[PDB]
Amino acid sequence: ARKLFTPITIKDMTLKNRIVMSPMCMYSSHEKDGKLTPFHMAHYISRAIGQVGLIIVEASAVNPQGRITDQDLGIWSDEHIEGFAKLTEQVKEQGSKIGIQLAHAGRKAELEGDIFAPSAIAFDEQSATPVEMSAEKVKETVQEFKQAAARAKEAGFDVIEIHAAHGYLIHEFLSPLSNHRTDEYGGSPENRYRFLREIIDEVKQVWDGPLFVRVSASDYTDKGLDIADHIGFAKWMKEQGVDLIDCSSGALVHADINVFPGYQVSFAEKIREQADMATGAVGMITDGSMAEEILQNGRADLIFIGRELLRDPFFARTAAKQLNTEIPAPVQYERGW
Amino acid sequence: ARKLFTPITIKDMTLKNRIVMSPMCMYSSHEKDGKLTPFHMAHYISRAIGQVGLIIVEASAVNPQGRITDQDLGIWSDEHIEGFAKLTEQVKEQGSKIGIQLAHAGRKAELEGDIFAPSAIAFDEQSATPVEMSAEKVKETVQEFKQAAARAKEAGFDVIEIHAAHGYLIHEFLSPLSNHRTDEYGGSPENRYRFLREIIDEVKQVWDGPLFVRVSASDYTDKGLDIADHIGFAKWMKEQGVDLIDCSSGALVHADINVFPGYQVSFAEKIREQADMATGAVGMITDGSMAEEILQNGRADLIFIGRELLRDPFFARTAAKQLNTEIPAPVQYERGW
Amino acid sequence: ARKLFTPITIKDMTLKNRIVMSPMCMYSSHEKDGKLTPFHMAHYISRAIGQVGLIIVEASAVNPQGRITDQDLGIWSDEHIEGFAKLTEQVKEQGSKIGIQLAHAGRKAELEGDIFAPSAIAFDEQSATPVEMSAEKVKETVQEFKQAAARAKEAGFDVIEIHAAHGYLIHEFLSPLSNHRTDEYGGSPENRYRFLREIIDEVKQVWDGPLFVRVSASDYTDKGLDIADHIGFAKWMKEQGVDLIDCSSGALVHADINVFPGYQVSFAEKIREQADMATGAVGMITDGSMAEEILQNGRADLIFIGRELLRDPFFARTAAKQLNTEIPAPVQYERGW
Amino acid sequence: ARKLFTPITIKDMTLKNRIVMSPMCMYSSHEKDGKLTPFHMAHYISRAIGQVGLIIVEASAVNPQGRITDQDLGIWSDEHIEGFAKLTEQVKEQGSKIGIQLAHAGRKAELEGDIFAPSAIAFDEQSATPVEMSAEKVKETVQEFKQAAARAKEAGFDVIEIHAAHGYLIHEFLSPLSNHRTDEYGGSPENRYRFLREIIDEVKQVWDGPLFVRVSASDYTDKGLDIADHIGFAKWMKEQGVDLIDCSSGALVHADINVFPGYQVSFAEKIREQADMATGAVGMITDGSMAEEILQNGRADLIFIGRELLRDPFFARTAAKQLNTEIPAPVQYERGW
Ligand SMILES: Cc1cc2nc3c(=O)[nH]c(=O)nc-3n(C[C@H](O)[C@H](O)[C@H](O)COP(=O)(O)O)c2cc1C
Ligand SMILES: Cc1cc2nc3c(=O)[nH]c(=O)nc-3n(C[C@H](O)[C@H](O)[C@H](O)COP(=O)(O)O)c2cc1C
Ligand SMILES: Cc1cc2nc3c(=O)[nH]c(=O)nc-3n(C[C@H](O)[C@H](O)[C@H](O)COP(=O)(O)O)c2cc1C
Ligand SMILES: Cc1cc2nc3c(=O)[nH]c(=O)nc-3n(C[C@H](O)[C@H](O)[C@H](O)COP(=O)(O)O)c2cc1C
Repeated sequence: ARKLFTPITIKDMTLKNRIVMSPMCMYSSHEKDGKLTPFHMAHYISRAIGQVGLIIVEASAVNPQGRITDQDLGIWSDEHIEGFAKLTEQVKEQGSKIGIQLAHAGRKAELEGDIFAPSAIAFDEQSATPVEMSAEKVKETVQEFKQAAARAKEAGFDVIEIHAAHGYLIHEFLSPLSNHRTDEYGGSPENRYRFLREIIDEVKQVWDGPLFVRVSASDYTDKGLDIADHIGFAKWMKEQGVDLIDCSSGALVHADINVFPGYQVSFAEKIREQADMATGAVGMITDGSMAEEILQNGRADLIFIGRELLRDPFFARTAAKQLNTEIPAPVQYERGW
Repeated sequence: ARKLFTPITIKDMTLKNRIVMSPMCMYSSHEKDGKLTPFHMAHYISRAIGQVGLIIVEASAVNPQGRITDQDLGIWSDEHIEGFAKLTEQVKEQGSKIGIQLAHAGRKAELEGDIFAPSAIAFDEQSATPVEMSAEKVKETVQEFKQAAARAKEAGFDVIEIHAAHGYLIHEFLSPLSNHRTDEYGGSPENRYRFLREIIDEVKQVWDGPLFVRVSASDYTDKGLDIADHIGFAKWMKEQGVDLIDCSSGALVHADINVFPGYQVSFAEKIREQADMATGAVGMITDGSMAEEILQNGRADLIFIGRELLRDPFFARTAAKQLNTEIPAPVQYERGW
Repeated sequence: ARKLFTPITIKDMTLKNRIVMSPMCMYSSHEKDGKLTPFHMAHYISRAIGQVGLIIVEASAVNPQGRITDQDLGIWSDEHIEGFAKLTEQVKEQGSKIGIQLAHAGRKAELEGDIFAPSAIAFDEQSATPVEMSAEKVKETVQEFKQAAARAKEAGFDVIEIHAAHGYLIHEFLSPLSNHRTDEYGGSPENRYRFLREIIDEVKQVWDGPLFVRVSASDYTDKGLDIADHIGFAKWMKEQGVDLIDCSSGALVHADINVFPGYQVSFAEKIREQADMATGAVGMITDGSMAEEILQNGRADLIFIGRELLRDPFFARTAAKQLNTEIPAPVQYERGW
Repeated sequence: ARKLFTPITIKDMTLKNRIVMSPMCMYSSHEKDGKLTPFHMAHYISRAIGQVGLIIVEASAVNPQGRITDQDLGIWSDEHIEGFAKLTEQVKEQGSKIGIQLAHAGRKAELEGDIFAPSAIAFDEQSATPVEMSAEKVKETVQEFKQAAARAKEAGFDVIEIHAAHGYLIHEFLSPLSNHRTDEYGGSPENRYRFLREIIDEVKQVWDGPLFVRVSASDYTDKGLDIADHIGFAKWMKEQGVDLIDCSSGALVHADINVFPGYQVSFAEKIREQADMATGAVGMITDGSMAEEILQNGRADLIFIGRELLRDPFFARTAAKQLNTEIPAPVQYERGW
């Protein structure tokens, strides 16, 4: 069969194909309480009916002031568990595995009131200047990622992804452009990686299954992080037991980025080869042929699809047709697929 | 713009486009009680996110012994109202109008215990011989359609469609191949149409909104009904206030049917022209170009899509692209559509 | 199989499928002598490699002053025979049948010097007023169509089509908007049809093969011709032995025309049914599904494709795939098709 | 603009886009004299109308007994010049550049009579055992490549490609699996490369423009050539002035090859990076998105397309649409493209 439709086992989890629905915020928690709504249920469950191997739920805030917007999903309260338990059960019933992206927006939070970051440096001229987190607050935030992971386990998720990309809180600590701290969380690469190191270790105290980390593999900026820095972080993550690195890029600060089909694939390939770490490729992958090429040429292990799944929730069927292969159809749609 | 994406008003109901999700059984009421399940919610709401103008819910039985299978949806009990009320609210919130198809499978019911029909004639060699309904039983069934319509109104549906096609109960009364009665419900075309006439009049006593009737416009069998018979029934339905005839065909008995793209369109165009009745075209319509041609050449008023919406829930977007035109995207997907 | 790919016989000519390359001017006779050039050869032969059943060569003038532009192909001279003989041999060797459209642009000729028409009425504000043809000149033109048909027979064409559409000479005689004559060629519908009647009878004196006539089935103008007029002309053409009417529309004068997929199909279906004449459908037909529907619903006998064959010379292969059916590939491309 | 539609200059030749029609035998020289036929003219010229930047004519034999089949094109005689001169002129007139692949089938020639190779080893059990070329015959063959290059220059080609792949004569000398010679043309990599070295040097005596060499970058066989061997040959070719290496693979002997979209791209990327040589990628590249990714990620400089151009001669237009960009249309097709 085609590699895109070949299984892969990570820890005790077996994915039936290599297609992953990339985490994508829906800004649909209209009651501003981080809870799920019927829209979210239909949105996610339809891609499970659509046969996506693994569906990663959008950035879910570990603290309310870590939301990107006040309509974001949250996982900062035990009240969020009931809704997620229904979602995981329904997605798995349709045949898919499900994960959740744990997040904190840091200086990119678009909320009223103080927002937080490793250093008091604004994202851009249109943004509020964040408050530098005290060491106590940094440690409390590590505990919030741990507590959120425990809630995700209770809710029944199969995979937990740590959002260490797109200019959000963890990425701000990793990069010298945004982290000018003079304590244990700033300076050397070891100190800049410390926040993420502590989050991974603490999450591992309450969660043993698949652990993914999404990174922005380059800042595309002078004096910022580049792929060499991320290969270094990837080797430390492998030592800590991270199972896969989801390779994105950018958004710490505004930058000129040449976007084209597969523009982030080189990051996934280099981290996979140099850090001996399984990787997820993402970024303008819109068809089965490219997905198959990426996997067959050993550039990544999982293919993350974002916008094409917004256009075609049944991308798995489309890709199977493009690759002239067959895949099981949801039972209810057998006189159509 | 494109006619397919131009609004149309029927009664006090305005549809934002002319794409209709044809009713399609999901055989997913697992507890055998006719109730909705989470799968049904995701299945239907996803096409509302997908911008279908009107979603018609699958054949819903007006009597438990009128189900096609024991996993069918039902609307024979007030217990069914709560679930439908949630479904109509959620589909409408996503921007579509919603209808329900009221049904009774007659001699094609695949259930244990006596099944019913206008005459004791089995569908085929592998089916049970049905019990000839007494006139009392026929009248009780008319009241069940009325009671089901009252529940549909309470549950918030925008449109009610009467299932008078596909060899089910009403179609069995209409055709001389299946109706050999010698009382007021058989013999002449007027008497064979009487059951449907009474259902329409009684439904109108509790429902003043858009009323559609789905017919099988031909039996494709010698001595059976053909399009001329249906043009006659359509004129009678127009006098009774039916708003649109959804034009399907076949399934009263096994028959050789030549299927091809648009194979039932001639029925919709002839009834539209000769009975001066709005019509719905359905049958192997899978792309926007054909849909637009049907509407622009005056062959039908609404385009019903079945299997293509099982392969592509977002057919509206695909058709808009094929017709090189722009349509609003659900707000959550503006970055992908 | 699919009707689009089923053979059809007209006279002693069997077409392997029902796809026709509609005549389309290439404005490529650079020496202004009406002769073929290497571009024309590649242009036409490539669609024969592409499996089009019948290729109709673009409007070819029967008189030099009847060209639309000075870069048009011509068939007014015996010097044109040699080039056409090579083209017909080469297209037929690749497996297709070939036709030629005999033409005279009348008042729409974009040439210096006097241009001709049934009456001295200009096409529009930016066009020269034509010279009213004397009866002698009309008769000379009928002989030029006859002489051109004899050359087409000598050159090896399988089909001859008379261009009586698009506001050109014959169409100008047919319509009361452009023909104000008071002699035998004007006044009544019979007199307005006389020029075409004489062309058909004279062509039949030198050609006994398939004879097609392309018409503009409506002028889309008050007091102009409409489909009822053309159904009448079609009955007369049937009596004269015309084999098929290629149904186009418009262009006699500027008019508002609503264009959409299949916008001229109603003309082909009405002439086919009411005049009992085989018809060719043309106009925004771009996919196999629509083509198959037109044929299966009895709206036309042949499907003419214009612009889609300019975008996709191998439309036959694309349509076969869309219809999930197999067709023979040119032997040279068996490893790709 | 997109890199696929960005120009590139090689020597004095500027290609308007990066799409190349890969050389593909047509087995259509039916008179068995190696001459062109009308089919070849339409076949090649149509892809020039289709806007392919560079069209490489199929393997053309430098000696009649070096043909793969007796219906192959040839360039072993001055009689072949006239036909090629017409083809190059017509392809360039449509806006494309044109090249020719100089070839000798060696032990894979399917001809009657003795066939030749570096050693008397048959291709497989179904093939004739070739005659080991004497050193004099090897030197005569080098002169035949030189003489053929002179004919190609006279005929007006813009690029000459040497066919050193697919198990044919030059590849047989390069590989230890097929070359067991004990003279100056066998043994060490220097001796095995000598035949190709002499061909390149001699061709350079009569041809200064763009010179491409197509190689099979792996034999996929134990003790055969692999990418490391070809990076070595590529460095020697760069020293000799070869402008680009067209990277194919296989066919020296039967082997198990895992084929998938982009399966030969790694060879193009490694030779480009390690030998600082421009490269052509080929092998199951069927869409614009993959073509763009290959170019943007620096894996190759030109994208060679084979079978997709047999299915879609106007692939350039299709790819431009896929990449949401615009490209000039052939003038004759402007109301269609
Ligand atoms: C509407 C929208 C919301 C997104 N939200 C998130 C998010 O919550 N977390 C994340 O890591 N990436 C997010 N992304 C980035 C996507 O997951 C994905 O990495 C990006 O769109 C590149 O892939 P694509 O070209 O397949 O869309 C979002 C993208 C879109 C279009
Ligand atoms: C799985 C399935 C279930 C269906 N159930 C129903 C139904 O409940 N009511 C009905 O009137 N037609 C039913 N149909 C028929 C469809 O509504 C539709 O008329 C038919 O499939 C022709 O349209 P299409 O070619 O667009 O699918 C069903 C079809 C399918 C494939
Ligand atoms: C470039 C071009 C040239 C044409 N020249 C002719 C012609 O010589 N004769 C004719 O009858 N129609 C001519 N037409 C009209 C076409 O044959 C065809 O009827 C029209 O384009 C409608 O079909 P389509 O939508 O498949 O293109 C031409 C159309 C185009 C685009
Ligand atoms: C019918 C056919 C003939 C071919 N003849 C040649 C040839 O003359 N020279 C050559 O180098 N490759 C030849 N090939 C290989 C192609 O140029 C190309 O490298 C191969 O098909 C891989 O590319 P694709 O997947 O885009 O077709 C041929 C392929 C086909 C299908």
